[PDB]
Amino acid sequence: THSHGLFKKLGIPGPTPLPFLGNILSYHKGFCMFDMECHKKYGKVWGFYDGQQPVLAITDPDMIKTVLVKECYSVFTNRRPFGPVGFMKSAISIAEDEEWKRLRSLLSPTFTSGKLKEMVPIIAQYGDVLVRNLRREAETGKPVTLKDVFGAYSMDVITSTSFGVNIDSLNNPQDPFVENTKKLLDPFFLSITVFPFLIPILEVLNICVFPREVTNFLRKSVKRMKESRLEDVDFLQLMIDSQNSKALSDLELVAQSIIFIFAGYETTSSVLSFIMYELATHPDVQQKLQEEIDAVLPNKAPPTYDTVLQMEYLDMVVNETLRLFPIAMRLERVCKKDVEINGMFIPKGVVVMIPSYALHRDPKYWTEPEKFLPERFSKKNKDNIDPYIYTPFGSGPRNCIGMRFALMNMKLALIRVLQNFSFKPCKETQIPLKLSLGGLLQPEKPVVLKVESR
Ligand code: HEM
Ligand SMILES: CC(C)(C)OC(=O)N[C@H](CN[C@H](Cc1ccccc1)C(=O)NCCc1cccnc1)Cc1ccccc1
Repeated sequence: THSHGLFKKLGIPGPTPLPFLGNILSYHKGFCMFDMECHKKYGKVWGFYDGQQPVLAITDPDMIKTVLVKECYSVFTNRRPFGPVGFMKSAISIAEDEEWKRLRSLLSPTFTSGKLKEMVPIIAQYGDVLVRNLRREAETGKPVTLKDVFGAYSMDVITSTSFGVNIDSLNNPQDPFVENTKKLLDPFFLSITVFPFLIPILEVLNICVFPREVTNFLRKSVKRMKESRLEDVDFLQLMIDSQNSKALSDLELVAQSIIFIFAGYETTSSVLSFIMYELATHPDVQQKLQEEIDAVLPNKAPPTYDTVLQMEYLDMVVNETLRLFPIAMRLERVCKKDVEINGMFIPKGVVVMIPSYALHRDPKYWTEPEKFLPERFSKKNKDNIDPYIYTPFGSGPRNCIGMRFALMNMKLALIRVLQNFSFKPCKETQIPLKLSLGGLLQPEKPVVLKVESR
């Protein structure tokens, strides 16, 4: 409670913190509502405390640019640590300073458009697997839970694009490879924020927020694949070729592989559910997209890398969905030095925070922000959108490295699925969708819809 004076001293407003707890009791409605509220109550900048940890929110796009881009390497290089990580210290998204700068370099060529175009044929084949599982549920007019069928697809793309493994997860939901990979503001991480001194305790104990079993399975599963291709197109290959030179270690390689799975599993699948919900409760947008897809790919023509970038309304739909549901919710950098940015003094050790969800729904930049209106991303209006207000993939050197992959992956899933099906609300569909009051951007109730064969 000896750090709870910091914002009062700097003249920064914020809600008054309780001893030890900081302002965390105010997460009872979740990060995003607390963010929105703070924005409205306090203005362009405010402070609060995760326990003893001062956090300064900022919403000025100049200041956001300074932090995210201009002063990334100098000052705002790392995210705030969260729990016991074990050997995953070496994962790119968790690593810090120069080890991050080295991993980011070693892994950037992996995510070029040129490597992505080579992955389209592989991400296409499981779009076909996706249709056949959906059609089995459309001919038996039973409502569908998107997260299971989309999760099966995202999961199918990940194992293929990162290791070559080819499974029909929805039908082999219990192959050993599919088991490990799916697993694990909850009672744990709040305790971490009130007792962050307990992290080094769990480290020496080898306790990990990564189930020690999943990680042991893939550490060895990778070293089998590694020594089965060596010697006799995916992320593992691209990393194995990179350490054929400063170059990527062996346990370092396992760790990035693991980050890529958590990265694109719950995210690629969660997003596709958000887009199918909006498509269902807005059937004209849904028709408008089916017309655009049939126009570029007549006769259910299979999508190609080039035809995907041809589809503008598709891009508009995806982009608007991420405005209502930016699954990061917040961006964050730890300030590593006393700094002054855009006229404001920022003391060393503050976490700086961009409240994405809240800025995506700000009426001061967005007309009717709670409404799903894709036209805001029309080539006409897309110019009047501040790229430091709309940030579903972050920005600057530490933006989402897998952005071009994620967009492509989702767009391929959509094109095939709208080439073949229409999606209609059920009586059991939650309208309007309520967001989880928990710690992830997800729906209260899972999205259930009706699927019909075109
Ligand atoms: C629609 C899906 C996704 C969204 C909305 C998303 C969003 C984000 C955001 C907002 C960040 C933080 C950006 C920042 O701090 O400025 C991030 C980081 C990251 N994402 Fe994504 N992401 C998605 C999917 C993926 C996928 C599929 C991968 C596959 C490899 C991936 C890999 C990463 C990595 C490695 C980072 C950490 C970057 C670093 O610290 O160097 N993400 N993502
Ligand atoms: C700032 C704080 C305290 C949250 O944690 C960090 O220090 N940074 C994050 C590290 N933990 C997560 C989740 C995870 C879960 C299980 C095991 C390991 C990791 C992480 O690895 N995300 C990358 C994967 C990912 C996820 C969604 C979009 N893109 C990529 C990186 C991060 C965080 C939030 C959004 C984006 C990226």
